[PDB]
Amino acid sequence: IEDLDNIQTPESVLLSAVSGEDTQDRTDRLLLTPWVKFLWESYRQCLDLLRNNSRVERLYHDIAQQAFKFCLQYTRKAEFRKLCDNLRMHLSQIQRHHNQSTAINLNNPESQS
RNA sequence: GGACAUACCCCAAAUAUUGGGUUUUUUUUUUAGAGAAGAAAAUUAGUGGCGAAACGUACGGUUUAUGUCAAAGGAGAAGGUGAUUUUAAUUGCA
Repeated sequence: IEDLDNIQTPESVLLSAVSGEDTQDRTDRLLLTPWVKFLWESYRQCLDLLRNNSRVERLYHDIAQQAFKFCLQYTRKAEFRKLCDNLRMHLSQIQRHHNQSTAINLNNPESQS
């Protein structure tokens, strides 16, 4: 219906045509953006609090990969946090080890792979 | 000289507007999305007293009679008498 809509500019957008751009972005924000700010949060969610160090967890690096593959389908600013979360939880990793935390060493899976 | 640590200090970022990092001085506590605000506990009665009988009677136990069922023995195990003769005391039977 946006292909059929009044693209032949009315004055209501001729005022708004000094800051923003296409109406496809001005509508999809309203109905699609509420769900991607939920998806991003849900990926930070399961990575942030549930999987720190956690010896028992390959699924961490699964979610991480599947959320990196999510980035180049949709919005991009949820990736700067992605890289910096992976790093900050690596700085959480390599210091103390007082749990069932990852022995970052010769153990090929938990460290290298 | 003023302010500044969750930095008010740096980095970053456009459909992005909030993610990250860093300085000393003392103790301080063993983590950090929780525990509190339920899930079952105390209960006593206005619980009369005393108390039989006719009747009816179970599985049994011991003892006495009874049939039957194993192995045994035909010197046996030993019961029946006027079938016989003379005899004083003992044991006496063939």
